Amino acid sequence: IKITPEELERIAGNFKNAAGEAQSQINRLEGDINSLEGQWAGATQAKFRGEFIQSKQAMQQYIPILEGISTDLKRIADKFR
Amino acid sequence: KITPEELERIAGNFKNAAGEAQSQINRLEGDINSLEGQWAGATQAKFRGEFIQSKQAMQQYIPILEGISTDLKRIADKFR
Repeated sequence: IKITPEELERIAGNFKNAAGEAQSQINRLEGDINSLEGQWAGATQAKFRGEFIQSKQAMQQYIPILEGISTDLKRIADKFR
Repeated sequence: KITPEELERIAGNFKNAAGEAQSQINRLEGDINSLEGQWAGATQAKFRGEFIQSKQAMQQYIPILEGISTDLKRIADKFR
């Protein structure tokens, strides 16, 4: 087949949606973490130990992946110029 | 060992990385959009390459992004 700018616009929209949904969940999780700061004392610490481990591992590994995306897209956008 | 404070700074960098990705897709989409008016008269040949490349880049990363959402969502759900 052959690709039109209209076709890419549709895919781009899906990309924005996928990226925005990720942003959404990051904000949701950071809010959760943030709300714990005031009460990070006794039983609270033990209760959320697992979630904290999971959160650290996921966020840490997803950072450079996100950075690879923006780097790739930047270079491609640069090309269009 | 892990505090909400350290998770906060990590989360901050994560927000930044995702935000920068969203910035670049906005850039690229703006470029695509601008091509539509002069498309019919343009010479597609020299655009084919970057079209194919940009299509691949987006298509391969969309499901990765969605997976990230679903994973973070499950984690944030444990918080309820």
